[PDB]
Amino acid sequence: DLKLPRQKVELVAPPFVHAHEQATKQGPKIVEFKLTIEEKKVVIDEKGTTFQAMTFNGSMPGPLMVVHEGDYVETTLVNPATNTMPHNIDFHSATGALGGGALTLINPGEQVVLRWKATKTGVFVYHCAPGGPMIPWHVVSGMNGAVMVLPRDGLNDGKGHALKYDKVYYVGEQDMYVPRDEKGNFKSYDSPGEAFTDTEEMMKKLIPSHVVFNGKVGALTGKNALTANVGENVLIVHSQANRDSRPHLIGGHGDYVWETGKFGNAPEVGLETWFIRGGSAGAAMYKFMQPGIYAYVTHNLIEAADLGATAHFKVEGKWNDDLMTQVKAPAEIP
Amino acid sequence: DLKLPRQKVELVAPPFVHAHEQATKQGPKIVEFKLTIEEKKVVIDEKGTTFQAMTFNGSMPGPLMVVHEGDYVETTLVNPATNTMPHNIDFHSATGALGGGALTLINPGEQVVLRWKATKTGVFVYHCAPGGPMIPWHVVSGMNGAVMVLPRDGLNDGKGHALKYDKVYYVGEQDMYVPRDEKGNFKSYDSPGEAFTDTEEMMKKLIPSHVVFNGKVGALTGKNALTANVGENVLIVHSQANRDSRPHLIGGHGDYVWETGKFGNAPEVGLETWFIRGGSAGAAMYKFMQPGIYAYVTHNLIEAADLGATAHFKVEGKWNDDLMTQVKAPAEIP
Amino acid sequence: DLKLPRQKVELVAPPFVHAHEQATKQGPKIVEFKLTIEEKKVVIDEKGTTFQAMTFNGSMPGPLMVVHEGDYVETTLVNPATNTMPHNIDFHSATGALGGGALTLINPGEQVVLRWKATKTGVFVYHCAPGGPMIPWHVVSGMNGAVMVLPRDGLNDGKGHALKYDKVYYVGEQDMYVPRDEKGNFKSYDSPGEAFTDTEEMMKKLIPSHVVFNGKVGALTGKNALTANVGENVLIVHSQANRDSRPHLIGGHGDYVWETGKFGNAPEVGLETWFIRGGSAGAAMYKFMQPGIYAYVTHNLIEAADLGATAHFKVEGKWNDDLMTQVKAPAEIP
Ligand SMILES: OC[C@H]1O[C@@](CO)(O[C@H]2O[C@H](CO)[C@@H](O)[C@H](O)[C@H]2O)[C@@H](O)[C@@H]1O
Ligand SMILES: OC[C@H]1O[C@@](CO)(O[C@H]2O[C@H](CO)[C@@H](O)[C@H](O)[C@H]2O)[C@@H](O)[C@@H]1O
Ligand SMILES: OC[C@H]1O[C@@](CO)(O[C@H]2O[C@H](CO)[C@@H](O)[C@H](O)[C@H]2O)[C@@H](O)[C@@H]1O
Ligand SMILES: O=N[O-]
Ligand SMILES: O=N[O-]
Ligand SMILES: O=N[O-]
Ligand SMILES: O=N[O-]
Ligand SMILES: O=N[O-]
Ligand SMILES: O=N[O-]
Ligand SMILES: [Cu+2]
Ligand SMILES: [Cu+2]
Ligand SMILES: [Cu+2]
Ligand SMILES: [Cu+2]
Ligand SMILES: [Cu+2]
Ligand SMILES: [Cu+2]
Repeated sequence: DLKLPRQKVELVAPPFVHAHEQATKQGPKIVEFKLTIEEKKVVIDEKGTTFQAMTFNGSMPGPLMVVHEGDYVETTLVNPATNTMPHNIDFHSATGALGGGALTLINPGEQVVLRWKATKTGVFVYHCAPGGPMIPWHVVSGMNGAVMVLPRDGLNDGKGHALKYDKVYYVGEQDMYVPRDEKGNFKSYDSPGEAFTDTEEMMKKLIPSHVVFNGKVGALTGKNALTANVGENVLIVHSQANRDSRPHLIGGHGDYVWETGKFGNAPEVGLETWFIRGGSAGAAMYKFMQPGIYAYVTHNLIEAADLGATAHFKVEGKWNDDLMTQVKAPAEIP
Repeated sequence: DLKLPRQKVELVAPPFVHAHEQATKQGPKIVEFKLTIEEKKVVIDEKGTTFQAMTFNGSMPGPLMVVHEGDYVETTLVNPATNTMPHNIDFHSATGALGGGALTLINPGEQVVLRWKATKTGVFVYHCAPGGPMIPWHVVSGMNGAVMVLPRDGLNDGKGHALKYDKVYYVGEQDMYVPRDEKGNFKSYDSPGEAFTDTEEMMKKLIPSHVVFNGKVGALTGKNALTANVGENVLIVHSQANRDSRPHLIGGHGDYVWETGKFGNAPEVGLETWFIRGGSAGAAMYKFMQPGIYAYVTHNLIEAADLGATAHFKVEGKWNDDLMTQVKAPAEIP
Repeated sequence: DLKLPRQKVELVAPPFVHAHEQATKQGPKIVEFKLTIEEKKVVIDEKGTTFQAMTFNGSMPGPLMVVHEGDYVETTLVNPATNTMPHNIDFHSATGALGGGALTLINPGEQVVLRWKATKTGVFVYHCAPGGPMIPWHVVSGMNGAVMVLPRDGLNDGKGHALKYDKVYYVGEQDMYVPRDEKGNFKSYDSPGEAFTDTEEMMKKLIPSHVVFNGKVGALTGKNALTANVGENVLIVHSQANRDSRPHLIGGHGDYVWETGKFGNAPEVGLETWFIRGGSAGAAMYKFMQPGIYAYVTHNLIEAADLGATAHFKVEGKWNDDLMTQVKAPAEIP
């Protein structure tokens, strides 16, 4: 029935985001995406702790999908025979059938094609949700990402002015539940199935062992720090499919923040810390004013420093002594 | 002194809400309600776990009371001699005397009559609050409900347009603390008093054993699923007297949401997930667009699927293939 | 370079706030503050539990600093040789160098002078952040306070009208992690260093032993209750540097609330309970309408009543029977 132009997208791994227009002169299209599920054992910390991950496209989070209001999003979800479990996909951006979950349950060896109309603007979670107790388990195993549905005129500040970002990053935060043995060491398992009983017992106690960005402690640091220049406006999309988070850019602010993540609402301005409700994505933009290192954290600092939830930005440019200066360096007290 | 017309309300058990007008041509009235406290042992899960509940009117949550701005709410609170503890009531909608708590402490065998003027619009928690450590204990035992104070002109979107609901449901969420024995089985107690010491020890550790809607796992499912038709605008009032929640309608949205619950503020639009602060009520309206089953959850999915916090909607009507369609059913990967 | 008038402030201990103007005809100044770090063992509850505290100026929270937009805040941070650890300061109000942390690390026996321009209005956290795992530890040991950056025209309601407070209080909420021995009694330690290993193990489990206002259970009660009169508009600044909170004034409301704490955004009106994201400050104003005792709590009532997080207001004035009245005192049920 639907006679619109088709456009394929090549997804890219987080924290990067596939190329897209903000404001566009294009009308509605069918935008085609493919997600291939991968179950795999991964390392999640600098001590070598392992984890039975379940992923869309091999990454935690799954990749960010970007479309415009009124596009139709046509996703081919593939569950190769090399996996062990059934999986599906639920888009919080979509209307009907449990977000798509009730139309996309696929066994290993199967694929399915779902299309949904992007009638709601904002950033939104997508996640697997097979049914029953499997729902939380697949999500906290890594099976979640986000989609961004932009207005065709791009973003605005609510107050008729345009808000154009120079770059966008997607920070997906993952609460992980890795059981410990009697010694107190993290356990390793041979399969997701074998991890399930211990993992569920821990999950129900509601305290994660690890809280990470991009799948691992330190993932968004060093060579893989986020980057900017003084003068650049950066959009940071943050998602958490299961548990609340409170993002904060140390040394910066949220100049324009949609903490509930939905562009039909004006952004708030000048925030220190914002709040991502578990089961949602939000977004914050900041124009960098100072060079140097920044940390981007959840501002439960225990989670940030001790459980994994810290990213870095490395920012180039000229220091602004008007905004901040060390008037007197450390010295002996007179 | 107060010479206004009196109107009695017949309260109904949640999730239903007693009949009321949205917009009204009535002026201020004294609206009369009766709440009768019931302490009782109840079953809270499908395994037969029991719980020493304390309730207003026999239900968890207590019933929703609905009035209009400027009405006077006159409540007869009754504590029959068949109960064991003193109780009172604190309305977050009311001004003075600890919400009414300091004027309503009644022993078993007593009743009291409190009147308060509804000067603040929104949905608000009411709860028992006897004093000291008894406050949390009575609340987490079930002694909480909500009141809705509507503008006399009904609801609006902040942007001069009316927002009329076709039906309203009240979802009260309850965090419950049921201790376990050494075996690991939930304990049963002969009285609230006997449950207190173990229950308080658990409460202070801040992790519930159960998180339920309408008093029990599965209460708002099956025969007791919530219902709608495509085209119907449904208001969902959600309260949590002690602990945060993050509501989400799986397969839908919050079209208009007052997450802080107060109608003097415009609603936010197009939300995926919203946030009910512990100690508050919020409200979300959605116009259903697709038939089928929806789940209404807190989007800590562990709480939703594993601890009890899932309701269903069953929606009748015609499927909309424009909004969503299964382009290709599950098939072998080529 | 910077040729502006200098003004010294004499800080005062919380919950009080140093004298300041709301609206002002002054232009930008360099406003000079001194903070002297004190490590000390303190008592945190009515049972005599002790705690290895680390503080700015001897208090938990650190004192509230108040300036106006466009002022330059010049802080002399002093770490006397009587302390054992290095410390620094990070202002969420400031731009660059990790909020100032990267320019203020001082060993015992040293001081440093940092200046930052107050370009963002609102209430903001400041805290120590030495590096790595020390960050959460210093914060949850007490090393956090707040700064308020007022518009030069004072506060407004977003809807061109001025919002002038008669008094302001600063409530700093502190999550504390005191380990227990095998008996189940709280442990005492001879130094912060000696407390670290046990304290960090507990911190990572994310459940505080105590949640207090102004450093101790009952600090803002009795002789030290907050006070007001009927007719007075009181601003309550609330901060939490590490963990969420949900403030509520029992028997009152938040008439005007900036829960994210930033004055470039209009306040919300008529709230029951608001939400302070961990890592932030917020503010609420209320005009008292009734005399008597109020409790100001976090509305996780377990935290409020059982873990320490309750303050009182004692309010003088005339009872308003229109707003609330006890129609019939407790009596036997007919
Ligand atoms: O930023 C959204 C916010 O801005 C307002 C204007 O106050 O509307 C702008 O954004 C809408 C959505 O992009 C546009 O359709 C509209 O034309 C534009 O003025 C608000 O209505 C909205 O909540
Ligand atoms: O929805 C509340 C929001 O709408 C505004 C208009 O932007 O006011 C409307 O609602 C008030 C409360 O019902 C009415 O009194 C008012 O007349 C109407 O315009 C806002 O002022 C308010 O925050
Ligand atoms: O309260 C802030 C809120 O109010 C608006 C008007 O709706 O702006 C007022 O506050 C600004 C900051 O103090 C002033 O500069 C402005 O002149 C005044 O109208 C909003 O723009 C703002 O979000
Ligand atoms: O899956 N390993 O690159
Ligand atoms: O601002 N840093 O936690
Ligand atoms: O209280 N039993 O219906
Ligand atoms: O959208 N469901 O968790
Ligand atoms: O530090 N004692 O007052
Ligand atoms: O309103 N008191 O919890
Ligand atoms: Cu899956
Ligand atoms: Cu979901
Ligand atoms: Cu009670
Ligand atoms: Cu309350
Ligand atoms: Cu320090
Ligand atoms: Cu910080």
